[PDB]
Amino acid sequence: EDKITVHFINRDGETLTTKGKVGDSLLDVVVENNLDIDGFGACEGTLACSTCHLIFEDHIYEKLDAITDEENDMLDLAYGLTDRSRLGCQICLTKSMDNMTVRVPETVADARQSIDVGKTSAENLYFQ
Amino acid sequence: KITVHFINRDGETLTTKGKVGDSLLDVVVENNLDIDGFGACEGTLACSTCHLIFEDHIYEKLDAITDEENDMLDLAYGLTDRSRLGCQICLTKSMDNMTVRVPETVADARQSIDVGKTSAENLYFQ
Ligand code: FES
Ligand code: FES
Ligand SMILES: [K+]
Ligand SMILES: [K+]
Repeated sequence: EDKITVHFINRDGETLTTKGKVGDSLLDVVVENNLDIDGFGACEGTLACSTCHLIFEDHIYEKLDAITDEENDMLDLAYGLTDRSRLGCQICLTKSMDNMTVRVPETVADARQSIDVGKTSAENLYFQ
Repeated sequence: KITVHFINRDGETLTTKGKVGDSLLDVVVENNLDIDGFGACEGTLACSTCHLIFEDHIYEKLDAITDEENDMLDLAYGLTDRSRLGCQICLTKSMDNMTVRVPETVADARQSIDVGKTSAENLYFQ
């Protein structure tokens, strides 16, 4: 089976070009080529995190396998979910993906300006 | 067996009992507490779904957070200064009758899905 080219736009805004085998997941591509993306693929592709979140080009997105309920559950928890988002670890390379660009979106940690004040209730100590 | 109170996302209190040494994920799971989606990664420090909020005094004396826990706790939605990952917090006799809260998920917070863009341009400057 042949190899194809995939471009990644990093959170940094830097473009990484790499080559992946047809049939490999985009997570596999990130890992097997040791790309500079921090935090990506925490659950190691077992549909238990949202860290493999990627954004796809219009015409690639349109052609992706229908999203399973399982994926959708975890995709709902992706930070900054878009109408071109999928979990990269469920998306397998096809020949028609050659020279596509996917973007790695920012995490909740990148956007967070402050840590909230934690609280178990609004209840006044006097009452409690 | 010690008693823990969970304040659910609905605002409702669930009271349940856990063995010493069990994690709070353990407790949630073993007693089938209706908490949607809590502990996806089954306690392998690979999600943020076991996020819980603790009382001041309990929080302070919890086991020192590890880097592994902290990397994932950074990815929790609505991180608080009283937040930890429940799958890493084990019951002690001293925790009997404490209260924790389950914070809302990003999906609960969400009012709409955004427009996806691989990238932007301001061709006003071509
Ligand atoms: S790696 Fe965890 S869901 Fe894709
Ligand atoms: S259960 Fe996934 S990290 Fe706690
Ligand atoms: K905040
Ligand atoms: K939105």
